[PDB]
Amino acid sequence: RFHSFSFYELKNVTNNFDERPISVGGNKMGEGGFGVVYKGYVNNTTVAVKKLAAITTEELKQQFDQEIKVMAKCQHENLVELLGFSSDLCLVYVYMPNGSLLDRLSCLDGTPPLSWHMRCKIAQGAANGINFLHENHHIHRDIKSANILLDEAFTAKISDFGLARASTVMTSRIVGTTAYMAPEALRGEITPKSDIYSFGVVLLEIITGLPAVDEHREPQLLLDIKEEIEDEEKTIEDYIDKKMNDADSTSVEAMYSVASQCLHEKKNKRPDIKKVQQLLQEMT
Ligand SMILES: CC(C)(O)[C@H](F)CNC(=O)c1cnc(-c2ccc3cc(C#N)cnn23)cc1N[C@]12CC[C@](O)(CC1)CC2
Repeated sequence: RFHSFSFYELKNVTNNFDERPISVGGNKMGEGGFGVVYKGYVNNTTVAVKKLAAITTEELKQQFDQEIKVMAKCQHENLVELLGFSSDLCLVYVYMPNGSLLDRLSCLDGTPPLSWHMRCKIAQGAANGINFLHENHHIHRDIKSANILLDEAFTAKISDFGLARASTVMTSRIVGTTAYMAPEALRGEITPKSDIYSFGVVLLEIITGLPAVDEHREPQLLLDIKEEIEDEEKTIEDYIDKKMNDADSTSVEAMYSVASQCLHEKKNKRPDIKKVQQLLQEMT
């Protein structure tokens, strides 16, 4: 199944969890909401380790459990692969050579901008992954561009299943990234339709290249830009990412239409993941 790695083995490959950037000689490639991630070559396998960092110490460990439990039942080309763990805190995965969709849309660390054809394939790959999760009666609850990772071929892979749940119920701990969350999820509802809403936000990020939340931007919330388009003030061509030259207006408007259906405030009128798949497949 999974390999139980040892703590010290992870420290040696991470250069003692060197939080410095790679170009400076460290190992940190990024940080999550609940942990940090470093590169570390292990048995010639380049690997990303997730030293969790808390929201008490118990809950952080139960989410450590949930990721392992979901990753054992859900293997798919559009999901990340859990290689193993270190508990005596750490979750070991196959290193994704191209990081997160969020960082690549912002061209972080100097990576070239994504073309429209890569973005369309990434969206289809991400929807294909969410479809596999929803087919197995699992809800991600944190669909966002930072949790859509990209391999050497820019194949989209959904990651971070610590918040995942079995597949409408209510909870006492509202968790997630608010800039992506559906209104019902912000109140404590758990439904796969929230995943659809959050995927619509990612589709907006893909079209525009704008992060879902930007503190130095007006509007700060990418959702607040859809309404500015909807009330006819502007159009979606005014917000197409300018860091691409292979975008056609017919396909861009098709992905926006998918995003708009996904972003319906009322959840029951949002399409399910299978319909979102079909619409994204029709676009190409
Ligand atoms: C060369 C480049 C262009 O620099 C490139 F980017 C280098 N490769 C990476 O940076 C990078 C590589 N493999 C992963 C990876 C692989 C599996 C998992 C699982 C889980 C969870 N659960 C998180 N990560 N993960 C994450 C990575 N980077 C992140 C940066 C910001 C984040 O928020 C934390 C880590 C999301 C992705």
